[PDB]
Amino acid sequence: MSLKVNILGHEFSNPFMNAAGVLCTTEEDLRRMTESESGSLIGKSCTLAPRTGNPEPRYFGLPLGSINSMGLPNLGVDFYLSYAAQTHDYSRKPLFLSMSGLSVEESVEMVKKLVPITKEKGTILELNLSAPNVPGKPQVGYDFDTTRTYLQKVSEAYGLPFGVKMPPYFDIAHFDMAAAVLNDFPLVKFITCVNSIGNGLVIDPANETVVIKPKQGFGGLGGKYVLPTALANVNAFFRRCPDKLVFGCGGVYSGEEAFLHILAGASMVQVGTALHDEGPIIFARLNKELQEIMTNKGYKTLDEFRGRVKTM
Amino acid sequence: MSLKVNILGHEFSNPFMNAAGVLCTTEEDLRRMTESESGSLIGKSCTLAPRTGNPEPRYFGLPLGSINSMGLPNLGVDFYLSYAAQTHDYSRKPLFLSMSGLSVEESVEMVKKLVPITKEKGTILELNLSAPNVPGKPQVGYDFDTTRTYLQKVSEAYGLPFGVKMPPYFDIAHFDMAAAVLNDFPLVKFITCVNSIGNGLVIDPANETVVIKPKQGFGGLGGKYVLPTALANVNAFFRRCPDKLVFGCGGVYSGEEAFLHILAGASMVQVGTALHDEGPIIFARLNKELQEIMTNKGYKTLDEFRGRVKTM
Ligand SMILES: Cc1cc2c(cc1C)N(C[C@H](O)[C@H](O)[C@H](O)COP(=O)(O)O)c1[nH]c(=O)[nH]c(=O)c1N2
Ligand SMILES: Cc1cc2c(cc1C)N(C[C@H](O)[C@H](O)[C@H](O)COP(=O)(O)O)c1[nH]c(=O)[nH]c(=O)c1N2
Ligand SMILES: O=S([O-])[O-]
Ligand SMILES: O=S([O-])[O-]
Repeated sequence: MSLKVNILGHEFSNPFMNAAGVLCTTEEDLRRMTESESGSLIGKSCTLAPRTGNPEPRYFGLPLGSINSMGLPNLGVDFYLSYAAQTHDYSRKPLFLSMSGLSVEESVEMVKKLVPITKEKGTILELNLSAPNVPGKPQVGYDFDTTRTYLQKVSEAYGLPFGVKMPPYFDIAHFDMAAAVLNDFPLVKFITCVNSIGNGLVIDPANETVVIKPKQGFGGLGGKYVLPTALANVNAFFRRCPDKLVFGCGGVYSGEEAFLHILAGASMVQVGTALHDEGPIIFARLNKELQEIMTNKGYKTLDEFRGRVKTM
Repeated sequence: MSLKVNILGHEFSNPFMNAAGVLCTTEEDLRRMTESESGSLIGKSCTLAPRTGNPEPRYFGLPLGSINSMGLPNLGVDFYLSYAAQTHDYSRKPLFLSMSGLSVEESVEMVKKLVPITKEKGTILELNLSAPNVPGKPQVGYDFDTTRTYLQKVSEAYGLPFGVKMPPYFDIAHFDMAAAVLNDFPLVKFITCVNSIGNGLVIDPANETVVIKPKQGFGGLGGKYVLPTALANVNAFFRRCPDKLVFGCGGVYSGEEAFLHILAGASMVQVGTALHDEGPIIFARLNKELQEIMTNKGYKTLDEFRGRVKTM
């Protein structure tokens, strides 16, 4: 039996990795992800210059998941590039970097710097089009003209296969419009579905006060809240973008949710809130739990069921 | 303490009503809602002609809520108008009707018929701009140009105060754009936030099959999934549309969630999934639970705390 995944030129030991933003900001974070049983890892969504992010408190664990407004705290693109070029052990697993410049001009500068490192080391780009916690910056993925500009300019500047992290969509017309843009860019080889459900609000009834400080308490939702939305997006793009891969992100706490993502079409499965809760030991648990499910169903590889969700 | 709400010159006994679509399609449904302890009730979102709706199965209760793709099954506008004009006991409580024409033309034809009944009986209109389960019909509320057209034509045709049922937004810019449209229409006196989180997907791991038949398993989510989104939408429009009321809908299972909606800015509080689960006896429970919280906090009226959520 095998959890192996063959995509983007690499053999991943298993389909699991961190969600961008969780256990991937510092060198120590990235070391712990590399030493984990995860099939891969992705660096914190970075900007050209360092950021310290939003004021505290900016993260609140919930019974059904999490709410956060981190604000893209990151050590700056030069740090992650240096990690990718010099520090990361590629013999253990492949590396993704998430880039989340706050303008197309910023993104172009950043991805240009990555080109030589991709060529030398094989580092993979995930362009973030869904940063919901940066004050005054709308989510790029909800504006299809802006999205087109970003994809055009990054395609020109980077010129190598890359992927995108998308915000969740909730309307069939939006799935259609998003896919129409994505399908115009052959260098976009994977779509990660989904980023946090943006701009939720949690209030503590006892003190009648919001639970996070930034943006009047408005923050991105993760965890159990997002699983159905995540599965829908994965499946919608799996079907609409047949010449691209889809990665699943949202609501994964166990092998069961991982199984559902893969059934829906996911090549790789990203873990955010649950990883934040449990630490990198979760990857060992997820591998065991997914294998358990496969044993019970008589599957020997992921290829036996990936994208084979049945409809009525 | 007092649970009363006083709006459009009507006294409501308490802020609770059904969410459109739940316990409100047939005469019997509406009877049970009228005989309940609810402060009000709303008719099923109707169309000019009757509809039988989407194929089965089209509803599935979930641990954390519900997924559905009902497809606007309704007895047609004439049925609901006749109910409003002849059958409903207004001495018990005020009545809302939800109207959900599939085109602006259809919507206009329907609201023209309501005019004399509103004048005679006080029946209140909620115009539905978020029907996520009609195959081939995008949610109007996610197209601000289309939304503007609907509000213009309905404002002109109806010429009386009315409300709108909005889809959930997940981006600050969308809150801004939605409010900009709504604020151009003075006859829009209330905004109901929110309809289902559209186009989620639930898969059964045992048979690897989606749980509802329509639209390859894609359906609207309600229940515990939607509470943070609902509260965010309520509060965003509470602040952005001071000339209007906001009604809360989403994730209400208890007096505690009701309290949070009102704290966020809600005038009326609608109950969907929980009512579907428990039946109209829920309204007796909700009144008691809200009364308990207000007593504990020393709030004599809802007006003492409506929209008074604290930020950091
Ligand atoms: C603390 C923290 C920080 C971030 C995030 C989340 C959390 C919890 N998320 C969103 C994340 O990648 C993921 O899409 C969501 O959390 C949904 O997955 P889960 O349901 O949490 O597994 C996120 N996404 C991204 O693309 N770049 C980032 O820098 C961050 N930052
Ligand atoms: C079976 C069923 C049927 C419908 C709905 C829901 C459900 C469960 N909903 C959405 C509903 O009004 C409400 O906005 C959501 O269910 C969110 O509230 P809850 O979290 O379920 O309380 C709905 N909304 C609407 O405006 N008109 C309708 O006809 C329907 N139909
Ligand atoms: O870092 S996240 O908050 O965009
Ligand atoms: O009736 S609901 O499915 O729009």
